[PDB]
Amino acid sequence: DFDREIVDIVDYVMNYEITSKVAYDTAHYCLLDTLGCGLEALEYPACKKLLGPIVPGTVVPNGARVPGTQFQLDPVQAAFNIGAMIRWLDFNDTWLAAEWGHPSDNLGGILATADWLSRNAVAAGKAPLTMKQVLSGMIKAHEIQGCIALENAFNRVGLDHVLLVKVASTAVVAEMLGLTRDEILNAVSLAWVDGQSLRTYRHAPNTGTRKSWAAGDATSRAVRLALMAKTGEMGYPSALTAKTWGFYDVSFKGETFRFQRPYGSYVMENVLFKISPIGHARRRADGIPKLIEKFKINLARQFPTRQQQRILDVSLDRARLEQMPVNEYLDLYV
Amino acid sequence: DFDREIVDIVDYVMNYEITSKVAYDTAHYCLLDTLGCGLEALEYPACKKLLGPIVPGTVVPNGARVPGTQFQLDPVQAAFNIGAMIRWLDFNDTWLAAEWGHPSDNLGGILATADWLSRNAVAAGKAPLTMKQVLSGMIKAHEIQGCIALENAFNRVGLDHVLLVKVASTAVVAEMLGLTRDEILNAVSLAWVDGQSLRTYRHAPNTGTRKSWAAGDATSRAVRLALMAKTGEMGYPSALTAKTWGFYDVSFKGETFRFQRPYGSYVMENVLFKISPIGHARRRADGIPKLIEKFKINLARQFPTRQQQRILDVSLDRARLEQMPVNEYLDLYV
Repeated sequence: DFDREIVDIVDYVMNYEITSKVAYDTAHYCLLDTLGCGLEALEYPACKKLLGPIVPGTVVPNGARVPGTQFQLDPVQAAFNIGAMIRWLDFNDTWLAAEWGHPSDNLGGILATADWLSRNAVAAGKAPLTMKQVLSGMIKAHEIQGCIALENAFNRVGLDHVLLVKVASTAVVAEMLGLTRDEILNAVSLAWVDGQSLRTYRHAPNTGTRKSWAAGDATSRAVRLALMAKTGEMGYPSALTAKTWGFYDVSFKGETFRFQRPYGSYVMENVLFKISPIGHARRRADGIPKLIEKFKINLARQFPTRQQQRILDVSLDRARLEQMPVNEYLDLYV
Repeated sequence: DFDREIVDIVDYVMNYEITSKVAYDTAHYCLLDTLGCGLEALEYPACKKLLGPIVPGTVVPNGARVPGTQFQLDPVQAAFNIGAMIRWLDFNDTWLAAEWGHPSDNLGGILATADWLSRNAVAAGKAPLTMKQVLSGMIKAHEIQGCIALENAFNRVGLDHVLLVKVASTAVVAEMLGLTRDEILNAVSLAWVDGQSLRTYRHAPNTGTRKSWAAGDATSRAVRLALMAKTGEMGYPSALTAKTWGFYDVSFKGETFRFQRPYGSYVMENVLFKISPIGHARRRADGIPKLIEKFKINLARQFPTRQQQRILDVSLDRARLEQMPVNEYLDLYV
């Protein structure tokens, strides 16, 4: 029988209905903030060298698109591309708690894997996904990462925070890919037994550019593992609480993850934005207009007028964007 | 300046010349033993559900072949396919020390990456790689994994042994791809800062089928990380010995990795074979004939007589095999 920590995630992602206008309206702005941050990274040859397929010239049927390019890749290599771009310059949204992290990093996994399912449905004459289903996964992915991060500090045990990106992404993407309770339970358990990056690359005298791509490697890892679950691959029920071998004993010094509050809409409502306080939740009437210009400036830097216009027409209206099929939106960014 | 542990690997892999007839002659038999183990796994739907490309229908120019199929993939996905097959049934070669492991698991990384570089060269009118270069990488990969495993037990710290597969493969592959001292040094350091799988899946009450594929995920991870290095990706010099953040402090309880002897031909010479002692190094006149039948039985179970024959004609002669171009051999297995 599965660790009750894993069950609480699985049930939240499967069954919870977000009813907060405030959470969706903020999800909307977090999407287009993050996307522009990615566009701005493309200016930088350190980022770009890490992008594309593994082997140039690969052809992937109905494969997931990378914005600002004409690449189309498998949902796993598409997720790392998007993840690494959006986090590269350290300008994306933020959540400071016991653990410090960037919940927008999960977009890579969610969005690459949502474009791919949409292009496949459309080719099979079925109904694609909508951009509303992506805010919805983004809200849920902020929640799971952010709530565990409130009281549980993984830096005091030597590990990088991107661990919580692995977990959050695997949970919402498995869903998502349309798996069974049992299968999603297996997928999340597989995340916990995985290996977890150190944070050596974040500190003097080893500070280095894996600080920029570590999160993108996690969200991509999430998608690889979710698709393994899709096959029927088994899970590991006592992955956290197992004596000697489980995660608590090996990596968290025998202590338990302690979660103060139940999962809801709490993180996306109160997230911080780097839009130069203004980027705070209470000052959103000052900060939202500053965000739109940042998004406006960044479109200008990869796209010409007409394109930057026709993207801005759909995007700056919450309805309209919500209703739009994800394959059709992401096309706008080629 | 790099941790001396990492330098000693890089230099061994770059510069060391194997002069031990006994090491090459054993390498020869370890290759075809391991390959036949992989062929036998294909009987088993648990294995096969994990194989193929991520997205059926992908086309990879000059892509690395998976024996017993017609698949041709990118060298990352090809390495996991081969790895997972050869280790699946727990019948491949073995090395028992302070740490227990299967050095043949590195064939996946070395071989998928060697078929790819060959195809490749041959498309560009250049000269391909030879089956002798693969025994030679196999010898060196047994050495690095096996020597660290002599005195350093990663199970008393909660981690899976496949850690040493990550490391060994990254090192020989990076060399095989033709990178510089500095670049292999960066690649290997990237392996150490990576995250390391637990061994929860190996023990009651969580024993499960990740016991079969954990190694194949490592050798594939090795190839992904070497090709990063290829881009110019930086390394992390004090990855082991860094205070607070390095590996020793976080994962090995402040203690140092202690390697008793210098790297040479020692592991492949003394490796154990599951050829039902007979599988010992001293009893090789009893065990070698038993090995050839095991190899013979396994060819019969995926290939018809003529093909079985024409594979057996090249393979059972050490010269003839040595001299044969790796793309051409592996074609024999389609």
